[PDB]
Amino acid sequence: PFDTDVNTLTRFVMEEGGTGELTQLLNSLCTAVKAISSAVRKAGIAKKLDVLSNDLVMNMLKSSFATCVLVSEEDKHAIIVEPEKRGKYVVCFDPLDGSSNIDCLVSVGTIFGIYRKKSTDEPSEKDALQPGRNLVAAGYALYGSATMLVLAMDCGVNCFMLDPAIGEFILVDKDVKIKKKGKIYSLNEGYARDFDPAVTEYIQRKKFPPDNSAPYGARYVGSMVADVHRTLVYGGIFLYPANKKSPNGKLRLLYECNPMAYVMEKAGGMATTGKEAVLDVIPTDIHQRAPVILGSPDDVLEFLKVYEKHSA
Amino acid sequence: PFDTDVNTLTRFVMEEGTGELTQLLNSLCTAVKAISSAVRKAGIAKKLDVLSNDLVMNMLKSSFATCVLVSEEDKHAIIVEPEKRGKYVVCFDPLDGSSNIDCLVSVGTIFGIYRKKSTDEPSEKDALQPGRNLVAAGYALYGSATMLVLAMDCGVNCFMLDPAIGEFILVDKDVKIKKKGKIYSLNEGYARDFDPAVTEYIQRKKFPPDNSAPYGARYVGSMVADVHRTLVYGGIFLYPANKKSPNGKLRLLYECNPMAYVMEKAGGMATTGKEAVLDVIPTDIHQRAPVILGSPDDVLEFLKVYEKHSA
Amino acid sequence: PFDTDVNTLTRFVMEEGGTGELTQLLNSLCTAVKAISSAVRKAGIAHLKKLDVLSNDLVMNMLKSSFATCVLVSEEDKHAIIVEPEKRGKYVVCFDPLDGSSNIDCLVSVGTIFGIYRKKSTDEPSEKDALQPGRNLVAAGYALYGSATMLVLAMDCGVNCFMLDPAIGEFILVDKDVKIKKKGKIYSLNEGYARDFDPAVTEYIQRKKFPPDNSAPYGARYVGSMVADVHRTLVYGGIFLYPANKKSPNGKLRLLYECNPMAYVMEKAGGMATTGKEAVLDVIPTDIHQRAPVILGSPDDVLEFLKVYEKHS
Amino acid sequence: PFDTDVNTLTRFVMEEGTGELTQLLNSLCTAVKAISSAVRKAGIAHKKLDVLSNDLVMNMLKSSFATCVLVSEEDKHAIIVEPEKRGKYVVCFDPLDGSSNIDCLVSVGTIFGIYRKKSTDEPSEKDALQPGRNLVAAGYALYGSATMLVLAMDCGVNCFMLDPAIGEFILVDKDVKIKKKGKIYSLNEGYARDFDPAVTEYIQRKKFPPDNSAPYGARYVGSMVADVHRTLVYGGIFLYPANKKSPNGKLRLLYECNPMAYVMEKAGGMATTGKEAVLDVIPTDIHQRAPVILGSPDDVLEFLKVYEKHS
Ligand SMILES: [Cl-]
Ligand SMILES: [Cl-]
Ligand SMILES: [Zn+2]
Ligand SMILES: [Zn+2]
Ligand SMILES: [Zn+2]
Ligand SMILES: [Zn+2]
Ligand SMILES: [Zn+2]
Ligand SMILES: [Zn+2]
Repeated sequence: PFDTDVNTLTRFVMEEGGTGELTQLLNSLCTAVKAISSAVRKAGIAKKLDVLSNDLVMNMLKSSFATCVLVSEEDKHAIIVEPEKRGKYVVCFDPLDGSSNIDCLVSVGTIFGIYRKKSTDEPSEKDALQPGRNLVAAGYALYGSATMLVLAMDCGVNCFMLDPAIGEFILVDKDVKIKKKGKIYSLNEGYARDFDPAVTEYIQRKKFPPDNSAPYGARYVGSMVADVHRTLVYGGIFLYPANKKSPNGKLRLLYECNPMAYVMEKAGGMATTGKEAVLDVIPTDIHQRAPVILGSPDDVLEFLKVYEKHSA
Repeated sequence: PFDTDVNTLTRFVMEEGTGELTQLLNSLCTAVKAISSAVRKAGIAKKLDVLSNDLVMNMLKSSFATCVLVSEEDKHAIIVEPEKRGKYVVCFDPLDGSSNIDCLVSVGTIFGIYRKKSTDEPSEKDALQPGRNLVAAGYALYGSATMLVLAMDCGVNCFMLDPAIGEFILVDKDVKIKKKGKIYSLNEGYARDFDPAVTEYIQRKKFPPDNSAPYGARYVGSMVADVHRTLVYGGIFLYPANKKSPNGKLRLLYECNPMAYVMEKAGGMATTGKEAVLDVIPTDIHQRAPVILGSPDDVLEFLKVYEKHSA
Repeated sequence: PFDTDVNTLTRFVMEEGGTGELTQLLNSLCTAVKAISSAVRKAGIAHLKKLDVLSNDLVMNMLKSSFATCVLVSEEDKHAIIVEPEKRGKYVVCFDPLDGSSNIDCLVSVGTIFGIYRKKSTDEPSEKDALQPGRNLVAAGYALYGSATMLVLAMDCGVNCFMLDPAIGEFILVDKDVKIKKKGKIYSLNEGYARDFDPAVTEYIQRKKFPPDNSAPYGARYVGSMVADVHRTLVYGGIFLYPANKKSPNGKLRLLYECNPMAYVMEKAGGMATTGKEAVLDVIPTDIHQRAPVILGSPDDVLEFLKVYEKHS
Repeated sequence: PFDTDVNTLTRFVMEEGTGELTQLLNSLCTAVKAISSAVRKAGIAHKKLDVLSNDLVMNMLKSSFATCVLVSEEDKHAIIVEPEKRGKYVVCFDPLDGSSNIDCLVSVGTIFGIYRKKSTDEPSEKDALQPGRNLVAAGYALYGSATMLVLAMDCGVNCFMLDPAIGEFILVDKDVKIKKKGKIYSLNEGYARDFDPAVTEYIQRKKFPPDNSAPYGARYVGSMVADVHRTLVYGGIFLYPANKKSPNGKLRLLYECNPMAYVMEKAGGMATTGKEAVLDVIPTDIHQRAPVILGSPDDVLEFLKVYEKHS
């Protein structure tokens, strides 16, 4: 019949360990996710969604009593939590990534990164300018044909599916590991005119393998969360690289790149800018961009060997 | 057109003040949502009593907030292993009214929470505390909507389950029962076994001495439904003692005490006839207690009748 | 895993048989029921009469849009509603959109009751087409919005129960050719009105509490919402009473959209439904909102009430 | 508050005109809602999904009393409906297109094409071998971040979103028209080595425009329903063309190409094999393949101008 020992995201977080603030934080975040999932599922019947999602995530995070500094893709400055509701965590989030293409029922998502406040001073925007290497937890919610929450922590990557009947995230995939080498490459080839020669050579090798091996398949949803999730589940490589026109790439470091890089690394994958690990970049602005190449370690290493040969 | 500042049961509990009570009530809400879903699909999918009991026990142990668990479905108290233990003692009725589930009658989960008072290892004895010691108590009613009624020192608040997002939303703040109602509730089928005070009291409701209008009668046969109606519309609910059942039928720990606590926190009353239900010092985890509860003026009217048939 | 041959209310109605208008009608009605169920389940979060009005509007709009109806009688409307010629069909529908709604705030089960007739007359549709005895019913039943949502449907072939599956928004067949127990052990009425009871009611109730034959006294149940009390009577057996007295010589319940549909379900389940003088289904109405006394349920219990009733005048 | 005049798929079909088409589309919607639910819970529950979806669609269609011949992607031969349940329509369907990549939560879908039986003999597989031009109705259900049913008929294309709260398809987009020219191209560029020169040249013009205009963006989900739906909603072009290795393309004519081509044409778009309209191909086998280039009329015409210059 029905399962009596329901393995929820809450139970999982509680089992991992201090004070209990991380559980409070992730529980509040799950409330926001469920509400966003519901609004997305009814979108047609009901920039509106970006604003609503941002408000939901901000309100739920402030009310958790677990956070002090909140950085969102939708706000120019960091939001400082009032002392009454404050906690010890710094949260960087992307409330509804992929929303520009919502009308085609493409998967959209909420991306998040959690840091423990490291400084000995009052909370400020500066507390969010930490390299992704300092992440305590990071992940995303994918609003697709099912709602999934992927959570990475020091112990690894775990996937939780939203059960619509009981409104709970259930553990479905334990200690997820990416394949060593995949057979799919993912990037917007529409920008080929602006590509760096290393990118052009790398793609050419995927379509025309020198070694008689089978050409890779191509997939590009245009929604970061969907493209990263497919990379995690099936293996392969995802690229949003730098070029002469965009020397720092297009994607945002704090709430797009770093969380995805952390999930990748905790799954046994890689995430590079080409020059260094995405997680090693020390940000100087909360909205700064970063180039990103991530996925299966053998595929990223192959890209890096091509990248090196087009370097001084 | 959607609310951005969602007022959940979790937010409410957190605002009232380690954080163990919040963890406890959050785990309980998970069990409630799962029970609600199973009840809503019962025919498409007795066994529900067992499932509900297992769900509530597993969720409570996993909260890290409990040390002693007493259920209507278990002979002895369950002691939580040291790894998962916390400071609270929980008495619960996982699926009250389940014998009549097939008629789509409202069923419910009743619960009572105590902070461990003793200075020793947790035991069954920690559950033998008068209802007066309750930290929190309430019920989930699985009816036309799913409602969670929560009573604490600050009062009674009602939360409705939002099916779209699986969260309990605050719908009724600091709930107060009417001073006097116009409905009486008991199984009149047992009239042959009634104590004369009960017979006289019911006769006064049907044939008022003062020319006032006779009260209406309602009896669902599901304690949570009958108590909830009493709270919302006022009046009186009776499951009293008689010659055959000198201690009543309902169970003190996980039926009477939680309902009595909700009643008192709503400005109502809950008596055995001799004393407040909350004042009975239990000696067995499955002991019975007579119960008369509701609108204070209605219960006082019953007590005046009860006194004249005493001494 | 999952069931591949889903037995829906729609499939069931289609299998029973002409033109296909009855299926269209019951499909439209199910849409209204699902929307009412949802609104009831969220009542406190949303609402903050409202639900009576909404339910009535939903049922009216869905029925008109089915292309299966010509005359609609509702508890909520003074006169019958005549369907515009464009959307006209051959059925007459009497309904109670949200019976028990006065007590909605206590999460008591509420319900939608319905009765369907074929227009018998050779003239233009009018209110008069709804003034037909229950014996003429083609289909009748109710939706119960309780701990689960159930649709009970009676037709010439019998009574079938369908439960709403919330995951797929469809009514699934759960109970085939439902029959009430010959004799039950529960009686149901508002005993608060004892002062106004006719002696036959008083004596009957006394026999239930104080059995002459040493048998066990019956249990009492009274929800105060007709659909809940009738449904419990169907499922567990027993008797339900809303009888006539000196003050209300015609009873309290409404014949067209409360009594007749419930009486039809009862008779099709092997039970009984009487006014005391005749079968509820045999009353020829003269007004769309006329009242009728009703005693229904297990055939042995209703017969036992009638034996007491016969001894009086 | 709540909308009282609910505009459902059923109401819409009934308004367009025995009533067999309504019965057929209503049964199909039941199957779609059940597939949507199973997809939404896929991981919590468990090729299995392909089989389940196929069984659901077959059973619901047979039970509608509206069909006589059923062709599915999952069955080698056509299914002939038993005399008792027989109706006048022929249905070609793809029960769970894109299912090979289900685990990445990519949008999947059900594609369908409906024909009226034209022959005056006993029903057979041959009744399904009709050109897409003969379609009475066609469309798809997209199981994505929301569930949508896109329905094309002689009158045009209409989109219905599944309302999870009431389990009904609600009209959200009336008489849908594709943009004359889009700014997105969609194909698996991983197969570039096998491309015919006209495809290679066409793609090169999209990345390197001769006229100083902005290069097009690229999108390729790898699920036909998702890629076609994005093309309808935002405009542009979708290509699954013929090459030396696959002279007839990869996609199946009866239950993938023809339904998508009919939706495209009814939206003011185009759908070509390169030599003719997909809808004009006279099938000879139920599982035959067809090359397909579809979308915004100006974009498809621009591909055809390149195609014309080659052999
Ligand atoms: Cl591997
Ligand atoms: Cl029997
Ligand atoms: Zn973003
Ligand atoms: Zn109980
Ligand atoms: Zn009524
Ligand atoms: Zn007499
Ligand atoms: Zn396919
Ligand atoms: Zn050429």
